Amino acid sequence: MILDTDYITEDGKPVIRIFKKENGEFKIDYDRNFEPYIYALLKDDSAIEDVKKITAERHGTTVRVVRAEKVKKKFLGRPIEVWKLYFTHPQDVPAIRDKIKEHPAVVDIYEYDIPFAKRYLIDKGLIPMEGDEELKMLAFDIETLYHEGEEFAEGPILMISYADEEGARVITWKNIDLPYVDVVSTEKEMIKRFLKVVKEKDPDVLITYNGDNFDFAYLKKRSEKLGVKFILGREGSEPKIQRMGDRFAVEVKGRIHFDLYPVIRRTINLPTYTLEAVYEAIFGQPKEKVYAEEIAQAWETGEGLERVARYSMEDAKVTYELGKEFFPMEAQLSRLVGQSLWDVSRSSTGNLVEWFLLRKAYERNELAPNKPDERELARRRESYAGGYVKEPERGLWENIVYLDFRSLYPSIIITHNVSPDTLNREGCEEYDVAPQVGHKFCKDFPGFIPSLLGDLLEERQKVKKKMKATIDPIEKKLLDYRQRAIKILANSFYGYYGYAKARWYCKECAESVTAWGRQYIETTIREIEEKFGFKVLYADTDGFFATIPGADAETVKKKAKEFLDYINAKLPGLLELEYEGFYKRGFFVTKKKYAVIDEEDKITTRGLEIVRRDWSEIAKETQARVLEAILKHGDVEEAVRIVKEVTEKLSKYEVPPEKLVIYEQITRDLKDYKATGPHVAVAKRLAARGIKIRPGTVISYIVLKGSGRIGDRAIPFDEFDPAKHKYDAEYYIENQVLPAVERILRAFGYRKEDLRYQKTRQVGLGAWLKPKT
Repeated sequence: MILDTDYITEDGKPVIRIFKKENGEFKIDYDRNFEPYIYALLKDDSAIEDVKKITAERHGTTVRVVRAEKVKKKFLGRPIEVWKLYFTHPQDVPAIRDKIKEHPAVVDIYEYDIPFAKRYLIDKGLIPMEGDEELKMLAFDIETLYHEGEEFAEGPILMISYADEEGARVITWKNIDLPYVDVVSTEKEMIKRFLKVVKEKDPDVLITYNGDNFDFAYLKKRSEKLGVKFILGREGSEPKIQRMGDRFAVEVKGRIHFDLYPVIRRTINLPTYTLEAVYEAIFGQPKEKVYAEEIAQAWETGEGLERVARYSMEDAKVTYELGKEFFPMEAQLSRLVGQSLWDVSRSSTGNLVEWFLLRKAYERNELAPNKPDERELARRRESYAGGYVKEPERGLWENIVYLDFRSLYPSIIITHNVSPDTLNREGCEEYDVAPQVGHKFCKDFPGFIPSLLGDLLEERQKVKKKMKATIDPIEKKLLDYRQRAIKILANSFYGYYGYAKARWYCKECAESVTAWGRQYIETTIREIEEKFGFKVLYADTDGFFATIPGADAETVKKKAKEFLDYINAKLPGLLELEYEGFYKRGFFVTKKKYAVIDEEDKITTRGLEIVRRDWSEIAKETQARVLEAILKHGDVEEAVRIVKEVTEKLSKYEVPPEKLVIYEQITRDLKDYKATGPHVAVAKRLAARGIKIRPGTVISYIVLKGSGRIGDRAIPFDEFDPAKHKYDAEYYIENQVLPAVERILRAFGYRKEDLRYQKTRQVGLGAWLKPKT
């Protein structure tokens, strides 16, 4: 299968490179005959003779149009005739571009900024990674000594750990005796060793968590100092530190640097993307806890090195796991969009759609619109949105069903043939009118995107069909991923329409789709209420929760499914409402905030869980415990009593201190946080330890009863000595526990003052509450 493509330049001529792995064998194919080009729409063909002579300079070398060829294409649903202008090197384009475009007979140019190595995949009709070649992967992580106040990588790498199917290990130059640890003499031999292992294992994939903006840059700066040639690429080249947004991204020629960060930060979303938090959100299991202080302690004390070496092998093992978890999925997106996994991996969904349309545009001979110039980019102001939102019936309800539309937006885009090339077409004989903004979309001819989406959804339904009939759980999961990639892509079109950098950008389309969305959801809610006696408890954009007051659970389910048949028979085209599931109870705080429980006693919440970077078990637990009382036991009063007891136990120091440990990923040097807060004290505590914690790291501390502002005295959990150190109950009550439960109970008529008894050392200072939460 094709892994990736690039090109090198020999004597000013581009040579495309195709990295492959066929029959478990690596190989690099070359192509010296691919010519870069652009299209030019002229007012009159006679101007081509002028165009064919346009010239530009490039490092003293004269750049010229190598050849012209008039071709017929489709653009904006109307046939168009433009000239395909060829050149020698992709980099000549930018230099000759502006001049050609400046010619009076040139209406304008197109497809003049599509990267050569991608243009190649699209044009040559190649698809990265088809088949199921077993790819060998490898993850790694490093541990470093922070030297606050100095240039990047001023301190040394103490450990380099990695993991794969053959287990995990740790290479280090510190004094350690563990079966999985390799002790070398120096940071230098450590790194070289690490480089010998990789080249040894010859993995096709290198897995890391945020390796794009740290690990590779660190390994590079250290190897630069220690005079080590940081070679990892099958090519023999060092990693390439290409920059993207305000970030960077590393690429290893011949292999695939799969950085889990961009990917995971794309799939799910939750507060703090610490590898710790992330890991658990994906496996519903705890990862071995972090001890940034103990690690830094091991560096200076030398005591605890065994435990620390164990933490690194853990980090690598976990990382390889997250990688063996997300790579399959990403592989499918890559195959679907038609670009490298390296690219698809670090791409916004808006750009994912873009490369898909470009590939389709080629296959269907559709000219691609250009990207918006700088001023146009200004003109494309968002601020517009608006899905149907119904203020919830607060309180506790039972026998609830969740019903939602099947791919609401795509379905709308398809059935109403919504796209730029169908918008307000002159002399249109058949058209649908957008509910709001009243744009007219022609139906005399299927639109470019609508047609594409339509095929996509049909391909999804088809793969699902084979998935369910496939008995082998192996190919089943494969088809499963294929089916999910399509979902992810199709769900990205609505967005793409209003995406500023979009070639096929179209505000009218986005607005109309949103407008149709509201109408359908509104139409469906009227029916279920007037014709079926349902009570819609909550609704948002493409789905709603409903019940039948006083009705049996079987009745509600049976009635809801009878409603589906009824309604789907009235909805136009692809618009369809589905039974998402059943819930015994659920309650709605307010729009976007709710909790429900299925017949498996599983609680799904929304807009209720944790918020910031500083959480604790005591908070996690108490909230969970509150949701259980209300939804499992169905007793709002047991929940309030639970908060009050936890409050009591905290004021009587009867709460175990390890449930009070606060974990926080620092975003700056502790030494430099606001004067108020525990950070400064912790910093000074660690500094006495001679420790310096690198921002981004996860700190573990406890707030104690001090002699100043509450929450201002805190120490790392390490130094917590029960006999000499007592925690600030007021801080855990007001800053942690209560804010993690105050909104939920407020929804049930309970004011803050009701969650803590009258005489409970109350300090009447709800100032400790999490700021602007």
